[PDB]
Amino acid sequence: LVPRGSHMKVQIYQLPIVFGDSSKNETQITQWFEKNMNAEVDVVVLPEMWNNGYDLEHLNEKADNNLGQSFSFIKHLAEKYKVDIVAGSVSNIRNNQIFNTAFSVNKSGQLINEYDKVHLVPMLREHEFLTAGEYVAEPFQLSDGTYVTQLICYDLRFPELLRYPARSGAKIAFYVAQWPMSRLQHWHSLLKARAIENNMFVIGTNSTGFDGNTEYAGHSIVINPNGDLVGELNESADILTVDLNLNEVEQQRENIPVFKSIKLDLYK
Amino acid sequence: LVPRGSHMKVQIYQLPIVFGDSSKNETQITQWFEKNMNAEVDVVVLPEMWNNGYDLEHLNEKADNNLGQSFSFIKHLAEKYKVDIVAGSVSNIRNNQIFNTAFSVNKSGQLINEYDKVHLVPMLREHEFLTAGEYVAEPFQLSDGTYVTQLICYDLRFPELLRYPARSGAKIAFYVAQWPMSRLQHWHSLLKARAIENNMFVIGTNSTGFDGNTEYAGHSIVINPNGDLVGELNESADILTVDLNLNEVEQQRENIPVFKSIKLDLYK
Ligand SMILES: [Cl-]
Ligand SMILES: [Cl-]
Ligand SMILES: [Cl-]
Ligand SMILES: [Cl-]
Repeated sequence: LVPRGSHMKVQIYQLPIVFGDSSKNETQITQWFEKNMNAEVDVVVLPEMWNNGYDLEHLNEKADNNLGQSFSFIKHLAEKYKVDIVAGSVSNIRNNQIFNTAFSVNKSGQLINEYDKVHLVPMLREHEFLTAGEYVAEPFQLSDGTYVTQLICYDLRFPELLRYPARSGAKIAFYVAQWPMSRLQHWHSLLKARAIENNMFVIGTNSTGFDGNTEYAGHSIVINPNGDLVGELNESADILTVDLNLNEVEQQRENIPVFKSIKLDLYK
Repeated sequence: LVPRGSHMKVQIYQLPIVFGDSSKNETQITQWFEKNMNAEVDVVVLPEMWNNGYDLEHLNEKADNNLGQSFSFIKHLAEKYKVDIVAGSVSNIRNNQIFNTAFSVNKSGQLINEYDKVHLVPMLREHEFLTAGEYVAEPFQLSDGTYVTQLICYDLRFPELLRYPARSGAKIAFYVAQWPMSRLQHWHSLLKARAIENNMFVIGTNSTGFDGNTEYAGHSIVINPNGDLVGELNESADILTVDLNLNEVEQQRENIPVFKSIKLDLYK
């Protein structure tokens, strides 16, 4: 053991999300927590759209309502294992509109974050079935007090969304995704730059497998504030356990103080 | 032959910039044009601060005044060699304030861009000598009509500065630098992500060698809209010649239409 206060042990579950089946998805997650959880794990990370996957045409019926089913499911697991869960995202109906809603729950079973994906793919029938988020991603604390941020899949292409959480003090950016195999290089390259430009840890938690339409990339990855690899996965399903040296954030921010030079009001 | 606007041949001059000596830097540049130019080259790119390098304490006496020396020097080369020159940047005085001023000149001797570096390096103590720019980087046209943008060194760490020129239609981002060897990984990782997130060509033109304080990386590179390597150099002083398939920009923008999803009023 290392004395507490400078590290965080993270498990990334690179799950093969079942197309349009919330009960098979919930069973798989329960089984992954049972097989993999230990007293030393601080945070578990789940991929994007873990309840129904990309079964967009059936979300009008299959999606959750006000995170009812998904929050209760995650709260039960968080409390049972006394662990924080950066609970990917879920297809969620709110006031007769379908959102791609990310959320996190702490070890005390409290909802700590809720965020609807701001950036819809104007190609992936996402404009046909989903509604774009109307709020920025806000920094929030994990159980150790560490400020973090949670963004979803396509959001990775938008450097603007991470700037506000980074300058507010966020130390870890959790990107939750179902990133295609066809754009694997983009996934690693963008996550690495998000880490460097904001001097912070970046965790990319991706899904894997084929859903009858799209082959997902797998290849979940952890990048430190310097842009160096902490740990990674391949295409196949598995868990990734990393121990993050949190001190590297303030160290990187002292060495390359980008936010002392930012010109917020100038950029067009 | 291919229709005008679909192709461009670019030469990148990875020069070892002489510390605080404008006359020797001009002699070296003239020698490189004489030795390297040919009738097929459309654009020549120089590194950042090519007149005095980083001799900050002597800029009050050594810097140019209102681009007088630098513009006349470059106008002569652009007109003699019938080529566009993305003239890196120079230490430049305006009303007793010293700027790091990038400029470009077309083959007809016209000044086509003037940009004062917006992001000064506090660790290099640039704020004690230089004045930060008051304007954004504006897209400008090269002789073939292609919209491009010119950014300086430390600007690379600020993703915001490239967003407006890219959404305005810029196809090439020219980053002109004196990037240190100690941050080589950051140079490659950031240039690659700027290309991907904006679906455009990125040309990183860097200096090389040792100025008596810092070892510069060299490693100039060209990245296509898909994030793939077009061409690159190593540490050594050399010229990089690349052929750009400009049609790749609009093709990439059609395939990954990020600016149809951008939420300009939302971001904090
Ligand atoms: Cl001027
Ligand atoms: Cl001509
Ligand atoms: Cl041209
Ligand atoms: Cl730097």
